[PDB]
Amino acid sequence: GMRVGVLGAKGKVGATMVRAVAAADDLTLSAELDAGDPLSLLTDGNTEVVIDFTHPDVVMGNLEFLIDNGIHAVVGTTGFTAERFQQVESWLVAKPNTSVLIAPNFAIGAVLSMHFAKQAARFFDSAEVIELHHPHKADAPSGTAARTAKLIAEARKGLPPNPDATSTSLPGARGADVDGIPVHAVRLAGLVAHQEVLFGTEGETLTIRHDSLDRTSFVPGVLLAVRRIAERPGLTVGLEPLLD
Amino acid sequence: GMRVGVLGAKGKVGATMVRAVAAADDLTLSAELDAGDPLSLLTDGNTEVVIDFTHPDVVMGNLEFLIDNGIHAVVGTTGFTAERFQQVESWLVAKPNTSVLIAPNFAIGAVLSMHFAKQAARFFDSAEVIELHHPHKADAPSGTAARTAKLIAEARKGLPPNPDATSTSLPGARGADVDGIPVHAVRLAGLVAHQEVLFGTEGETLTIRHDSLDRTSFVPGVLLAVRRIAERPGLTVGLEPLLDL
Amino acid sequence: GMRVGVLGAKGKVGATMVRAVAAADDLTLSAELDAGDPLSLLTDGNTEVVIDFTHPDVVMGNLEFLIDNGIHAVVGTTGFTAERFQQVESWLVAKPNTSVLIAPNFAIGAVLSMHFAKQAARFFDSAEVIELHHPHKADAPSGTAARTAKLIAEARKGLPPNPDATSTSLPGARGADVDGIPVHAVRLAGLVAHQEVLFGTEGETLTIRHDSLDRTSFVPGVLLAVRRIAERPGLTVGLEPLLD
Amino acid sequence: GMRVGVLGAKGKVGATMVRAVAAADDLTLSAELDAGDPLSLLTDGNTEVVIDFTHPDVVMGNLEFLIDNGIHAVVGTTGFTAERFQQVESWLVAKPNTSVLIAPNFAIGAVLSMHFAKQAARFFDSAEVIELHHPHKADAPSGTAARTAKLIAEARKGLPPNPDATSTSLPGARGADVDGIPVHAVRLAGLVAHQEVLFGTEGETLTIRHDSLDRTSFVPGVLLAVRRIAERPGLTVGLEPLLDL
Ligand SMILES: NC(=O)c1ccc[n+]([C@@H]2O[C@H](COP(=O)([O-])OP(=O)(O)OC[C@H]3O[C@@H](n4cnc5c(N)ncnc54)[C@H](O)[C@@H]3O)[C@@H](O)[C@H]2O)c1
Ligand SMILES: NC(=O)c1ccc[n+]([C@@H]2O[C@H](COP(=O)([O-])OP(=O)(O)OC[C@H]3O[C@@H](n4cnc5c(N)ncnc54)[C@H](O)[C@@H]3O)[C@@H](O)[C@H]2O)c1
Repeated sequence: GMRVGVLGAKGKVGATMVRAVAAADDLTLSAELDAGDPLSLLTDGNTEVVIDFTHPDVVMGNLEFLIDNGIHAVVGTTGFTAERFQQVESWLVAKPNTSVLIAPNFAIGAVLSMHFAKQAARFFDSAEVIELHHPHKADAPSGTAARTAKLIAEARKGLPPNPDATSTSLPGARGADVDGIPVHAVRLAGLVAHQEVLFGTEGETLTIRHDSLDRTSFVPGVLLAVRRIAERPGLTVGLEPLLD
Repeated sequence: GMRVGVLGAKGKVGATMVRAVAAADDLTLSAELDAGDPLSLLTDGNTEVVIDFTHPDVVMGNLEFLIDNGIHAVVGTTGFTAERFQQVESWLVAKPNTSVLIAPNFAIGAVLSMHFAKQAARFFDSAEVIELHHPHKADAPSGTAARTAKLIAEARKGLPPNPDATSTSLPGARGADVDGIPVHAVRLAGLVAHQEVLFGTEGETLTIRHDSLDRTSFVPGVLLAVRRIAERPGLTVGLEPLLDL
Repeated sequence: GMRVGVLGAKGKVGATMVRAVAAADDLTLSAELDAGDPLSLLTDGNTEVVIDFTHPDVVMGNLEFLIDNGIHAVVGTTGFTAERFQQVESWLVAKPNTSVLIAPNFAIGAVLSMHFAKQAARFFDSAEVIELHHPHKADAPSGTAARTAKLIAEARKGLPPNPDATSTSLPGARGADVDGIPVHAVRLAGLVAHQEVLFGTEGETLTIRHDSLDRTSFVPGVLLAVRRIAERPGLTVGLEPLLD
Repeated sequence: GMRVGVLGAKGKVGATMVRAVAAADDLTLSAELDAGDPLSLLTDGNTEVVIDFTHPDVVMGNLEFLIDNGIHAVVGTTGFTAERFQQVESWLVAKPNTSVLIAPNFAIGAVLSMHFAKQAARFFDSAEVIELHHPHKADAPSGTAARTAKLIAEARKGLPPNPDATSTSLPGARGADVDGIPVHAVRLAGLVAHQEVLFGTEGETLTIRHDSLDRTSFVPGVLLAVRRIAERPGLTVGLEPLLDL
């Protein structure tokens, strides 16, 4: 059984992961840190892997310590840039046996969904994204939808644009344009989080739908990442490569 | 056994209805007119009901003749304004046994779907419409989606608006506003014509989806209208009242 | 504001309805009874309407008292037969101003869904039902699905059967037969309760889908019934007539 | 620029592929054979690739000739057993530059859908397949659904079975069992061919849906196979490996 530490243990996600690690028989909780706890608590407790959902301003310092001490890191904290990835990559040159996974989404369905979308995108004339959320959601479209449409568009570099004969419309009917890909945002009481990618070509359509029916649906992807992170030395960006 | 005439018999929809009337055992084709044929061909053939898919510039003159001679009319021709409806209603006062049905949708699935949407609308916090069509379609949103959202909005008079906390958006993300109801138009190769109405309230959602997989799916609604139109004297707007719901 | 009592106040549903009535500004909780409390508590507190989710063995006695004292009843308790409806009908002859609503389902979406299904059934060649539930569900198909298929079949009396050319099949592929209507039951981790009715005819299909994303989704139908029950004197069976 | 022959040129699928090859600018029709035409017509016309949709009783003899003369083969003909596959593999050892693709589905949407299903299968507690077809369909479940469920089951070797507390059921409610995966077959007028794979785990679900709205939707997959088959020497089973995923 692996020894797992949690950074950000009192936060919304951290406290959830503490409970998840305690429930899982194969993972033993080795340390549980929040703000102001020294990172040496992780080595004092023989931690092998850490789950980090902290804050963009502290995650770089934490990562330096972790990599330095041979502690694998599963990181959900956001605010990662190209420069930050570089820096992490450089720290790992010194520590070739250490694995760091930095991912913006740990829901397995969402991760598979994005990957399927990217793989299918080149074979169809048309692609559109539809996302549906509860009406308390502030941003339209969602981050996941906009990220998905950007991947689709990138996979479609050098294909013709979506065919569209629209010559009379009310404004807004055709959705938002995200790198040439229409994205539609439905806001409906009674929903949680849902996303459909639609692909079409004469004669056939393909749809990939992800439905998240509770806020904690990301937990198994984080546990999966903890159980597998050591299979890939160095930096992995996104959960997809651990899934393979 | 009914005697049925078709006006617009060489058009896309007219020629299709000619074939449909000929196939149906209980309906006899009595006349088949296109542009330049005199309307007296209808009475020379003892027409009881006419199916009219012509053009907004000729339908009012055809209707006057039909109503005047007691010939029931099933009309799919568009461009009908509130004033034109009022005018047809006024002609019928003189001819109280004549029936005229004017309808923008004859597909039974689409008609049912609109009627369900109107009935469900008062009972949910949220309503939205999604329509999906082949990418050769000129208008967004479609006439059917816009008409549906208008019915939903009318059924929701005096309820709060759709709840929406959206404070950051890219333009167009939330669709087009049709009388307070968002409408989203997907344009996708490989589709024909598709519409979903979504209703929601905390804890549950209800969805009504109509899929039309061929362009002639409207034919049974028109035949149904022809078979039933005489049951309702006067002007009927929309196919729903003849459905006997 | 109406004065509402709850019978079965300590039960799963009752305790939920107590909270719902207390939250609603227009409804004032007048009495809150469980097993062993005398029904005179309802009249002592000037109750106008009672919500009753008790048990089939006690609901008939409760109903007699309620009807006798001019207290409208919204009843979710099950185990109602033709004889029991008759008996209720006869008690109401004496009390023509009293309203009693007995309903097997208070989720508005489920009630509308069944009604739409019944109204559409005669216009299509084919009808099938698909229901999807979490895998902890004991019964397949669900009660709602089987009830829905029976209504569809009744609305289809005197039409031809569903066309089906199936001549080679694995057994079970075509679902369960409920009065000539195929019903399919999906059991999937991550679902709550979902039902689709599918109708088809050459050239077109119509689908009516109900999704319940939490166990308390019936609450607004019960509150709706409490707010409207007085609009119909006598016995109403099912929530549909109050919706109209 | 490739020279493409069609075997089975008068059949339903063969005649359709003849027209598709003629329309494509980069493929030249080199020969067009039906039953009773000698195979030497293929070599007399300098055929590089053949599309074969014939009949399980003739395809093995055709394949022998093709492989022997270095002609790549894209084969949609069914009735291929494990032993026949092994036999084709054995012929190709002698002809290491020849490529043969044998595939039960050429619709790109269907092929992708199966591949996604296989990739998602290990990561969810539950998997089920729903297929929907027009009511003239003879087999339930369809070959595609059964093949899909078999792939899912194989990807799930060594995981627990689908959780299911069902203790009371009407027969058939839970579908057909195909290697531990429930498959449900809907037969509905107005449909063509449709398949959904559903995966679930506490808190989330993932659905992959393929809709084919016409019977010729397989044509681009066959053309894609013809254009790429030479990239993979030897026997390829299924279209997926040529998709370059
Ligand atoms: N990738 C994903 O799937 C995903 C999903 C949700 C949230 N997030 C991200 O994860 C992060 C956490 O989200 P949250 O909602 O739980 O935030 P939160 O503010 O509720 O929790 C963060 C916790 O980290 C603690 N913390 C801060 N600095 C620390 C340090 N140096 N050492 C130990 N603990 C420290 C804080 O005291 C706090 O308790 C955010 O950056 C958010 O954007 C990612
Ligand atoms: N129609 C619907 O939508 C729907 C939905 C769920 C449950 N139900 C039905 O409603 C009933 C209640 O369900 P539950 O899960 O809350 O059951 P429960 O056993 O949790 O609650 C029943 C409560 O009623 C109380 N009770 C019994 N006799 C009483 C009396 N004479 N006076 C006052 N209280 C009394 C019990 O003490 C208990 O607390 C069941 O019959 C069930 O089948 C209906």
